[PDB]
Amino acid sequence: SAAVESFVTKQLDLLELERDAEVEERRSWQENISLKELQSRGVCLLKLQVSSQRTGLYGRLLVTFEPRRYAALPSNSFTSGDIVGLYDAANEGSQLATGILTRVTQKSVTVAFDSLDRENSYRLLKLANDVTYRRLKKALIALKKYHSGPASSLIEVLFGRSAPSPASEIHPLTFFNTCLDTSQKEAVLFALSQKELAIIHGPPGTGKTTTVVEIILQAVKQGLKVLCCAPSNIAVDNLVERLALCKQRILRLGHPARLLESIQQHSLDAVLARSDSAQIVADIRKDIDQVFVKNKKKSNFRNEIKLLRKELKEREEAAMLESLTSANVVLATNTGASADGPLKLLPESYFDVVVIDECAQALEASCWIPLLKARKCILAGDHKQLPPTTVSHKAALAGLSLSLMERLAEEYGARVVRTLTVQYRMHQAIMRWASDTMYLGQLTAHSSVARHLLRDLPGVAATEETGVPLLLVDTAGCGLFELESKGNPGEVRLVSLHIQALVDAGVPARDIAVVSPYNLQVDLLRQSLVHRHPELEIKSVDGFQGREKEAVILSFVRSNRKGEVGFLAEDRRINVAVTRARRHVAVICDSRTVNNHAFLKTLVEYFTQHGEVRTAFEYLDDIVP
Repeated sequence: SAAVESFVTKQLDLLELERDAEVEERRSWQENISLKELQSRGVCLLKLQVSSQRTGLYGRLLVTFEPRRYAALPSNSFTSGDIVGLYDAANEGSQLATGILTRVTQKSVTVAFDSLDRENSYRLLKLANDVTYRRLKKALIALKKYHSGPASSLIEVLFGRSAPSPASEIHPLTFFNTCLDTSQKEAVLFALSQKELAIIHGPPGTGKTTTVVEIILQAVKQGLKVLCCAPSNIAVDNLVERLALCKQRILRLGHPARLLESIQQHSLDAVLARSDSAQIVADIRKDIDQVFVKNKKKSNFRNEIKLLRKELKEREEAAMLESLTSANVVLATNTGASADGPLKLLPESYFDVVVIDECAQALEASCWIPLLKARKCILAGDHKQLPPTTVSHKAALAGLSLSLMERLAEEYGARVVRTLTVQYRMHQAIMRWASDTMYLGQLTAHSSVARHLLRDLPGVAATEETGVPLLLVDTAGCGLFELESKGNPGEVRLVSLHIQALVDAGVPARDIAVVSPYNLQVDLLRQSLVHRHPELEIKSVDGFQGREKEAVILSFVRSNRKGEVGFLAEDRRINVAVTRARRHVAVICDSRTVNNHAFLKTLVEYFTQHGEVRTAFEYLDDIVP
């Protein structure tokens, strides 16, 4: 109650810092930045046209927006759950309303609300997510004001006040998944045995989610109820897909970010909509069928929806509690799992185990939403990769960067953590660098990826580039300096030349990824490359978490006189960056600058030991020393 009080007040502060930081952050973008290229960044959509408007789940009015009669949407970072602002072109730039994405396709976008004409011209503006802030702030007060309950023991252990209780005796397991390596079989067994806290640690390519799934299947098999969460939609949807293939009884507190049919089937609205209610849409219709007769001009109408509203509620809450009550696993992003959301309906002490996947990517405040809905939690992910992102760096340092899983791991180590060790992605030479610098040399390469090269690929010819798994082309000391975020047009030309090398040898662009730490380098690189290789992904490290290509090319950007790298000195980002690659990783960088940081120095020292190393002088002829 003390360690709790302080942690909490500390957090509540770190938040308004963030919230204030994010808010002002957006004000500037909305200020000194045109509507036209805000969209260019994928953070506003225009100009849009109403395609449909139907009252949906809860009283909420679901409006669907598509590009005016042209037709797919301009690429964007809109995702289910986002907060969105609605404007009219012919209106006074005044904000008409605020909403929530429920479904974002390549050529449509759906917002829930709580007038609108089928003839344009609407705008859509990504805004701070005040709901998340409001929820986080509350699971935080709810924690500090926690009583005597199932969650009691977990909390002691979590806050050091007590210690991981002795692990129940291991009652032999039959594995649903038959192809599990020994490393995973033990993580599973261990995890079921804890009666408090378990953490499974999954380095790049080791099959974490596969092991999270087995663990979940085993807990359903013991007849336990599981609330399973992650910080991202995408993490949640991958679990949904997996569990679904394993014919499990699940319910995702929607909505999905991935559009796969398999996954759309299992979200709340499509669970309810699968009987036994054709009635509840006859309430929806009934009132969205009267906002029709709304335009007569007018009140006393209000009392009539007030009525249909309260009936929809009572009916919806019932079919909900049912669908909830009969699933063995309820799935939600950490936020979705909130105490106001659908879960309010369940009787406390309903769930036994909370599972949180990609915990190392989630900020601890978010984890305390589901975490106190059960007596036992199971954390999974890799705290040696990217931590939760923030806007207020000064807040991050303050401890917002510190996820639940990471602290508990450094804290408890093997009293609680099991780490997977066999990886199925990288050539041994790529693995070995990450193994040793990040994962204590414990990683091992499954025989199906160890040894694999680009020349092994169908249609790919054998080349000085295709037959090597490691390549460094070094910019020291070729006057290929950075700019004045950061950019480096010298590097941009080297990576295009080496892209051309691979593509010309037969490697399809769709198998390659260009990646850079810096947003402006990405921008610089898209500019020079997209028309040349339309299928080639070009992203920042942070926009490539969890991804994987046969070949990855990296651009370090930092090359200067004062020998500075910066944020480039976040090793986990480099770790993530090197580990996306399967058969081939090329690094374009300035030795002379990069070496002034130890982690980076040993990275390039590695490439020098193993794999090939070239100088820019071999690529560029107009180069002046």
